[PDB]
Amino acid sequence: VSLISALVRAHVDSNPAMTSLDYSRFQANPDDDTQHIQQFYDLLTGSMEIIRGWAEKIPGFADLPKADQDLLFESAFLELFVLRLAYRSNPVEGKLIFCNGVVLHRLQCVRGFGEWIDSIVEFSSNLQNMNIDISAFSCIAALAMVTERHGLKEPKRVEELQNKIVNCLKDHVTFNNGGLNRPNYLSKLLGKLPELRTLCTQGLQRIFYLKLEDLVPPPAIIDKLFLDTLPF
Ligand SMILES: *C1=CC(=O)[C@H](CCCCCCC(=O)O)[C@H]1/C=C/[C@@H](O)CCCCC
Ligand SMILES: [Cl-]
Ligand SMILES: [Mg+2]
Repeated sequence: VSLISALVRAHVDSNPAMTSLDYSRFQANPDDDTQHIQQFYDLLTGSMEIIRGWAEKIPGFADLPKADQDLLFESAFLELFVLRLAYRSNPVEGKLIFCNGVVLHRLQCVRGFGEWIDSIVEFSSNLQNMNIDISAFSCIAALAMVTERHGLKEPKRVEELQNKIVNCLKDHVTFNNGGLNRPNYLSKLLGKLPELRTLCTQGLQRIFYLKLEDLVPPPAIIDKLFLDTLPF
């Protein structure tokens, strides 16, 4: 199996299928609930598990020390939640498609996600305007996780894996352009990664707000990851 094939499989097998989406909760025009907050947390915790399975399907990832795996996964989690949500969704219709296949309107997400959902949809729109095929996306997603972080036990190995993925992506882009390079396109593509950082911080801000509001406290796994991430 080629590396890009393995990256595509990791992506496809960790995303809901277009042929089995769940519309049973969707409302194009719905009518503060503790319910919306709870669901917001459920969507984050359900997504953690699926992204963890995705990460374990990236060749080389399971070869890293357990601490390195945890560091990479935990540091990238919210970025990945946003990236994959934005790729899967239908921003023009205001349709968010979560990793379990549940389709919800933007207006349904507003009570749980606050403003952050609006930032997500905007980024989705910008991302989809770039016409990133499945193979290129699979590489980009991997690169949001397989990246330099401070305090890795095997940073050279992470860097080699990063470089292998970058080279897949490069060859893929060039091949799909009939053998000519697209170095500016590749730049714009990799430029989507720094933009995920802002979206991550906005997700942290939402959890911060909900924790302070204290109507529904975050569940232990979110609380722990949230608190451990804080510089204070
Ligand atoms: C995503 C972007 C962030 O702002 C956050 C890093 C936090 C900033 C730490 C200070 C910078 C430094 O000095 O190193 C990243 C969040 C990652 C997130 O997945 C952590 C777990 C989410 C909790 C639910
Ligand atoms: Cl996800
Ligand atoms: Mg403190």
